[PDB]
Amino acid sequence: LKVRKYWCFLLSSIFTFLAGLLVVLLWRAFAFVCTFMTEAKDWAGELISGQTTTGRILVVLVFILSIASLIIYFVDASSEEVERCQKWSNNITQQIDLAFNIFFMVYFFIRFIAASDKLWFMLEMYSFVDYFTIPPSFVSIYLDRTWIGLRFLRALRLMTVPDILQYLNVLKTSSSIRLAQLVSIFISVWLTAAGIIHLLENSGDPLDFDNAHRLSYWTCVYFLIVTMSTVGYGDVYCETVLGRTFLVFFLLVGLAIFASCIPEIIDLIGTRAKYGGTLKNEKGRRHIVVCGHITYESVSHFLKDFLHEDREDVDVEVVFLHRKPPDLELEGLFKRHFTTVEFFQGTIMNPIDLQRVKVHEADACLVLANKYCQDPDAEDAANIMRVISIKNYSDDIRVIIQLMQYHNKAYLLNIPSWDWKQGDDVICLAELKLG
Amino acid sequence: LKVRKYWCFLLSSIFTFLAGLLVVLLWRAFAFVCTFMTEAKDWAGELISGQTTTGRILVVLVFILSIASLIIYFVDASSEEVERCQKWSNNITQQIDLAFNIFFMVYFFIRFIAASDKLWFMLEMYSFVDYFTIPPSFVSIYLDRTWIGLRFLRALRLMTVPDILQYLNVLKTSSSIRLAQLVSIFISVWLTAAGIIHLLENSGDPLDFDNAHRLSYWTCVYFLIVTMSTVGYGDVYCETVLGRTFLVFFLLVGLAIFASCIPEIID
Ligand SMILES: COc1ccc2c3c4n(c2c1)[C@@H](C=C(C)C)OOC(C)(C)C[C@@H]4N1C(=O)[C@@H]2CCCN2C(=O)[C@]1(O)[C@H]3O
Ligand SMILES: COc1ccc2c3c4n(c2c1)[C@@H](C=C(C)C)OOC(C)(C)C[C@@H]4N1C(=O)[C@@H]2CCCN2C(=O)[C@]1(O)[C@H]3O
Ligand SMILES: CC(C)CCC[C@@H](C)[C@H]1CC[C@H]2[C@@H]3CC=C4C[C@@H](O)CC[C@]4(C)[C@H]3CC[C@]12C
Ligand SMILES: CC(C)CCC[C@@H](C)[C@H]1CC[C@H]2[C@@H]3CC=C4C[C@@H](O)CC[C@]4(C)[C@H]3CC[C@]12C
Ligand SMILES: [K+]
Ligand SMILES: [K+]
Ligand SMILES: [K+]
Repeated sequence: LKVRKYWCFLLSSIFTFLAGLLVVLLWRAFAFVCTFMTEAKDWAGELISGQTTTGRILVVLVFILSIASLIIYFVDASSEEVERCQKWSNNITQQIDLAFNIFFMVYFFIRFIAASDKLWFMLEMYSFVDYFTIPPSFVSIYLDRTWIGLRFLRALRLMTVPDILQYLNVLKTSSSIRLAQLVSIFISVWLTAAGIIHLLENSGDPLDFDNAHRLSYWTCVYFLIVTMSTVGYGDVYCETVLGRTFLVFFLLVGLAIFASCIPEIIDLIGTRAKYGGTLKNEKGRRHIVVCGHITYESVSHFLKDFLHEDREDVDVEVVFLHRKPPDLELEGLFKRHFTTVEFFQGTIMNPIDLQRVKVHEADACLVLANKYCQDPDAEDAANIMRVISIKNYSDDIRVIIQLMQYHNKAYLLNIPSWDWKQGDDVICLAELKLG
Repeated sequence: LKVRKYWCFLLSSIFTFLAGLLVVLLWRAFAFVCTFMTEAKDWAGELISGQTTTGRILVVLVFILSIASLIIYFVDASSEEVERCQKWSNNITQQIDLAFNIFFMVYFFIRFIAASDKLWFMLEMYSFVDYFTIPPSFVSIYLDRTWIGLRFLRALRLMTVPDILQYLNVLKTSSSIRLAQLVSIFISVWLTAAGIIHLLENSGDPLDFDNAHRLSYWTCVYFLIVTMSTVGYGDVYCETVLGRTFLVFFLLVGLAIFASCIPEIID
């Protein structure tokens, strides 16, 4: 009570460190001067990697129990007293805590077997975290006391989420893996460093423990987010010498962590998928699909002639399909024709995009050509391939295409599904211009 | 008076949400096992898009009444009491407020007709904003009380300016459209989030409402601009648990909003 035993919990933690370090170190030295082991190591490697279902349930089990162990901390940190004196029999949260640590103790041993280098496995962060949470829990039974100690290290489990879930094949695309990594580190650093300040501020200076800045754990969490954002209100601040000392390191380390992540946050957040989805509307009305050269003046000139007063009033919807996102001016043009013109992002050559815009039900597909092209041969070849893709999806579809040169008209006529008698038309600019 | 009815205003707002959500959801299910509608939907689409002059006057009318509705909030937020008990007959600002919400109620119905997907139209931000301002105003007649509630959401009208004015062909060049979009979002976020802090700080913690940090609305507006600029004087700060909790989300969301706009503010 009056005399605290915080050293007993702390000094026990490092006992498991150097003693465990030396036992593996000395055993290697014995073999220097003086089988199932190979099979067991290979079995342990695939067990912790989730290769098989017996290990797949194990890695997710670690995932479930990782967040769960943090829940015990949050109700423990709610108490104002950082040190408590109560027997195990009446305590509820302690009993649950015995169930977690023994599983993580045996799971730690399994990881040790799979490690090729025993010495470097001892000196990993995941090794350190169990060295500071498995021993003190057992000591709490002996000491009959409850101390917060270094219990915030359980938040370091959360950085396995991009790794554990990667073994489960849910993280396929590179964008998902990177963003999952970045988010998990930020949350874990935020939660772990908040626990350090909560312990340091409440405990006070060593050997006297008189200046105790009683602060709630969630107040500390609010304190760091103000600190990281560099706002610094000053309503909540560290007063203890130890708390300020850690805050100095946190400021330096935090920027260093941020600096290493600058190149990857730049090219990850600057993405957007604005246009997509399939064309779904009512039955009865008719629509056409326009592809090819889709620019601001290509659409505005087309829409002015298509939707004109002199033309007979017929309700035909215009659908545009281009692989590039429209600029600001083009989007405004689409808004002014919201009830008549719709846009989708995709390409004709992709059969998936053809089904989205409902090519098989459209009246005709119009292919616009880039008249001001450096290479007319290249432009014509690309446009011809679009007709092949359209005809591949459905042989009975009307296609109207602009061709820059007359000699390329022969290729279209050689298509087996091309039929001028059924509405297919070729408008050759070279033939018409010189005509 | 002693017992507050803030839940009555709040719980009524979500009543119009799930009930409205289920009615359109159940009607689709009925047709699964068991015309003027097409013409009406096409008419509604061009009405809200400003295609014709009858709809051109309507969209600008929404524009005029959008900023106007905010003026009522500013004089309501001036009062120190976030909850009031007064009859409609003597209250002036309430009577004006009845004139606005009924127009926005019928305008909301017009937007519903023009929507191709009824379910996703229910789950849009503009749908949510009316769900939190049209019901409580009608309840204030029944309850004979005045509460600020979630009234700051009317600042979310201001993000229609780059869209409504685009229908009016005043936004021609791409530079004007982009800068109008960026300015409108910043103003609306600044005004809306200031209202959240003003409501949270003045109301206090739930179920006890004892720790009430009485703060002026314009003081909160000055508080956020200091926060966004990362200056953080600390003279004005959030003390309630709920106010700090929202401030944590505002810091995270604000940088995320800023991050998405970095490539476009550069060029
Ligand atoms: C002044 O004191 C600090 C201390 C620590 C941090 C951290 C970040 N700042 C800190 C500022 C600041 C950086 C600035 C203002 C230059 O920005 O605030 C953010 C909210 C954007 C988080 C950022 N930060 C990261 O973006 C990365 C992403 C993965 C994990 N990250 C971190 O943990 C951290 O490095 C995080 O420690
Ligand atoms: C720390 O806490 C915050 C919280 C929110 C914001 C916001 C911005 N900062 C915030 C900082 C900071 C960003 C920094 C210091 C990295 O810069 O301060 C500005 C005054 C430049 C506004 C900026 N910001 C935007 O530039 C965009 C433009 C369109 C709408 N925007 C926003 O709403 C916001 O994202 C806005 O939320
Ligand atoms: C090599 C790596 C693991 C660092 C090891 C040193 C760490 C784990 C040890 C060495 C000295 C220890 C500190 C000694 C004194 C105190 C003050 C007490 O009120 C809270 C615990 C606290 C804050 C201890 C935390 C853990 C600590 C910092
Ligand atoms: C799904 C989207 C719309 C979010 C819905 C949840 C929102 C609208 C609801 C759920 C709980 C509600 C809060 C419950 C308690 C309080 C405290 C009171 O003093 C002010 C209102 C306030 C702050 C409410 C604001 C609105 C609120 C946050
Ligand atoms: K700063
Ligand atoms: K600052
Ligand atoms: K300060």
